[PDB]
Amino acid sequence: MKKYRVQPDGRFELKRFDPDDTSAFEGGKQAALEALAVLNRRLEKLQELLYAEGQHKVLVVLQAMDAGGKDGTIRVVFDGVNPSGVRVASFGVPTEQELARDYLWRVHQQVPRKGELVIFDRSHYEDVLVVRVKNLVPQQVWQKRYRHIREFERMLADEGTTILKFFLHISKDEQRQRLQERLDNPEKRWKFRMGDLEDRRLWDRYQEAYEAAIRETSTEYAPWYVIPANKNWYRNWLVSHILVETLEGLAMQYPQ
Amino acid sequence: MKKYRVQPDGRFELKRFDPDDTSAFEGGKQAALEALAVLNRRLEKLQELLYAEGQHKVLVVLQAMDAGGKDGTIRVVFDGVNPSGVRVASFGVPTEQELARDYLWRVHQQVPRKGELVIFDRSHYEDVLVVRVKNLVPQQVWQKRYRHIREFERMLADEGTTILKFFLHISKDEQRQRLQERLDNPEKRWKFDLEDRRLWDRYQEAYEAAIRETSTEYAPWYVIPANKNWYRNWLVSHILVETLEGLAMQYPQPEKIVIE
Amino acid sequence: MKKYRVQPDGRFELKRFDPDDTSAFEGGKQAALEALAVLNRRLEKLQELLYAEGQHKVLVVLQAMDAGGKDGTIRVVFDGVNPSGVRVASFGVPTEQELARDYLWRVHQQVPRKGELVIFDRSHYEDVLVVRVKNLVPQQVWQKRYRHIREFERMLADEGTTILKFFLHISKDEQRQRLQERLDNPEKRWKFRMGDLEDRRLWDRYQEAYEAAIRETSTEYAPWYVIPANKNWYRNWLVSHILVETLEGLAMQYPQPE
Amino acid sequence: MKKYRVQPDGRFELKRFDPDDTSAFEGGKQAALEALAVLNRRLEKLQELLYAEGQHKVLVVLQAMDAGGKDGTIRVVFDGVNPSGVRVASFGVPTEQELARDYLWRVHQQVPRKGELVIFDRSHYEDVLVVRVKNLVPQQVWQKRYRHIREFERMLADEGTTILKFFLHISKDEQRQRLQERLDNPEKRWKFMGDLEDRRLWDRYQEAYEAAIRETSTEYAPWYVIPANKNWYRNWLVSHILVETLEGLAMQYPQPKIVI
Repeated sequence: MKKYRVQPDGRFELKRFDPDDTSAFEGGKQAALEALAVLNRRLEKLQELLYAEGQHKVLVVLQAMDAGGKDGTIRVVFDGVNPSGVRVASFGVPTEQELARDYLWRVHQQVPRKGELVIFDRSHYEDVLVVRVKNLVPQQVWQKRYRHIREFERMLADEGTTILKFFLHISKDEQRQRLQERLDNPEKRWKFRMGDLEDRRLWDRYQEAYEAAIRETSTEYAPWYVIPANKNWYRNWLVSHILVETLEGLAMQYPQ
Repeated sequence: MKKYRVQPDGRFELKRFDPDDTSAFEGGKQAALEALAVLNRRLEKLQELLYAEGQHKVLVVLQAMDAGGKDGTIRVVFDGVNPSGVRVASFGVPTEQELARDYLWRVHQQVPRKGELVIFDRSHYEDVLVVRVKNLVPQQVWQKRYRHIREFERMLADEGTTILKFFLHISKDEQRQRLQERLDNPEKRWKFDLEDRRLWDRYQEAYEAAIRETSTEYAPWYVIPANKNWYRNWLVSHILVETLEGLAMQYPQPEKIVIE
Repeated sequence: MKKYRVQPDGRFELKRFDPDDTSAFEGGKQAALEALAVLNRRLEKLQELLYAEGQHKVLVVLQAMDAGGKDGTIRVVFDGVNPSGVRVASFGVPTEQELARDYLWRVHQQVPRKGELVIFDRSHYEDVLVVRVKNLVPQQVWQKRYRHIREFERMLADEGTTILKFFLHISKDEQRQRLQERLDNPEKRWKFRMGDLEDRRLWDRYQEAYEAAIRETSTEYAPWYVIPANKNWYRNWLVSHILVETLEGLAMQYPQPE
Repeated sequence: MKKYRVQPDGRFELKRFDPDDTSAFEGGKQAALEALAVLNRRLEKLQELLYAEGQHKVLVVLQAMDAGGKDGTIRVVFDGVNPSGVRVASFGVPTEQELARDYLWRVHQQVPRKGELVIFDRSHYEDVLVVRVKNLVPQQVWQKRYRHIREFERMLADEGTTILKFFLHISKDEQRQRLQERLDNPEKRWKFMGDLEDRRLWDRYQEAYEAAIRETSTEYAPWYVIPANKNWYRNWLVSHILVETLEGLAMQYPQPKIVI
């Protein structure tokens, strides 16, 4: 709601958030899945209002550690929404043609148009996290990218884009459970490859990067939301709540 | 159930198909929504296998008269499917940058990649219908486009693309009901043209000719009676799930570890 | 030659520039055609060095009034340059697909990659000129675009893009001659559209827009250059001089393998 | 003039053309550089006619062995032409996002628009050469793309694209000097171990080019073999055939008293 919105004052500290926290919903899994169902219908009717009006642009950014629940959020929260009005843009490791330009070049290509909702499955923030943790570029160049993102997102917002960025917060031990479970599942053993366990060895470094990126790039036009994602039912409900409330705030109407 | 697949013999005539025909499903309406639901979940797990394997490409082409059920088919049949594995490419009237190249230029861009299922809301067949119906180009230039489409689809199929093209068949009277409902629907007045209705019979000759020419083995055409939304949604789901299971996809290999 | 660089002090005024000024070249048209040839040869060897090194990005922005000489600058200055290393990106009136996103969306797509030199035949500055003069958007929204351009260009510069922006300055009277000459040329009337005369009627409004745009967006990382373009020989020479000396300033080197 | 166009009869054999042939021009190295200059200038105003008319599309395909002179052809033949009307599309080794679709996906994106001349520095023919020589795909699957390209090029041509395809032919001995010359040039070594592996497979690249040219040579998209052992002769012949082809299109300036 407003507990998880980080304000643009440069005071954000990541240790003030617990991945197992569930204090916003006065209930358990069975009670939230009832609130998730009613929220999902409101999201479906809001998205058809967004597509019909065709004036607003909605950009949902999902960033999290590996197995943090990015795909789970996309699959569950946007169940039933019209496929012609929502699209997922995934930003993996860059190609040679994409590294030949600025890091914002490939991301700007996928910005939502009018009447469209685009979910960034990993976004331009990958260029201030994995590139910072593994030292793929000097510290001098990515220390300046904090200002580029603030101004790039400001340009989007001033031109009619509503920006929501969610950080799915999971604990270090919970990742050890999900990665071990992903290996012991035939139908999920394929997503994991042994190149994703050294990233876990740099757990503390990715958390300092996420703390700094959120402390710097969270603005009023593009706010950051920290989502405790140790409980899938609570993560799916809280992301659904914040997203639906912001869409109704736009006061959109069907064209006459 | 493959009575609705038209075979590559050049002897196809559309009037043999009745939009109200429902002879493939034994039962009524509500009985089909229970068979559709199990097909829908079979489709969801097949698509996750398509995304996981990452070797096949699935292209679903939807062409139909206006209000024929293209938007209804996409929303209902693909309800619940993972958005990261399915994408809708809508092809309206082309822009000046799209007319500067061939008509296949804008269509080829949206072709599915590996592990992806793409639904063509309209497709390259619009360049063998409206340009033929309204005589926007000479007959000599679009007559050759039957061969271009056959060979463009052959190139896709031979390079690992599974092509399914569904023509949602509705009657002329049923369209008059659906379009008038659009005017009397508060949430649907915005999508809504005398010229498309006035040229109904010509559009039927164009769709019949396009299907007669471009229906091949690697890219077959399916005629779907869409006068009853419940029957069209079940049959397209049946043909799609059957072709997806025909590809016999399997999960990839990881190539035990304690994480610690 | 530093007279034509407008400084980042927010007090640039276009009145102190004369389109007929030629004080940087101590000679005439014939003497400049010999200096242009020597500059053109240096540009050819510099562009192949840019392509060979493959690390720098060079973006040349050309903005000017109608018939101000943008196409003349592209053709003459880049005569002989290898087509594999230079590309022209023209930005006309936007499409509905291009208007569905931000105004910088279509411009960012054409940004040069490493080892490439891209000429913007009109650029994102059209969204603070023709959109400002003709009020295609409210004044509240495009006043914010001065900050977007400064920060978008800083993002490009910090990521390895060398930006050169040239404003070809022609007088109102000289444009009257070139537009009438365009009508009396069999091979050039096609360029003339009947909608080019309302812009001619808004001459002063376009000059206030260009003055404000240059005053706001001229920075140390993306500077503006005012080029007196009433004389094609002086316009072609001066743009060639600033471009060659800026490319040589990068001190690029050939990659030696092994 | 016409001795170098291979006719669409499926008969072409590459050993009939030798890179040292210079039988089409009467004169030496000094006489052709003036004939190249007059052809080059006429090309400059012909391209301005192509851009002004804005109705034709011109596609020039350049394929050749390594160091065969493709970049030299681009640099010299198109020296002075307005950059706003001609564009070079280079097709190197494919990326992952480009391999997820068909091999024609990335090339079809760069096809010339109306009023544009596009130079393909390498093209879709690399997908019937380097993948065939190095066995990146089974022999049965690339046997069919000969048919894909023939029909893809017809689709372009029938929709207003004038296609010119040039194969710059150099001998095995001439390449050995240029690769050693590139090694002994301070300003040119960067272009050069990955290039010497192709020299180990010289003959199989020549058989691949022979099959690709013999199969894909059509009356709508013809192949031209250019002896490129002599740079002065190679640069002149492509300029002659291309300028004659542009004048063959018979383009003219468009049509509209106003005073300011």
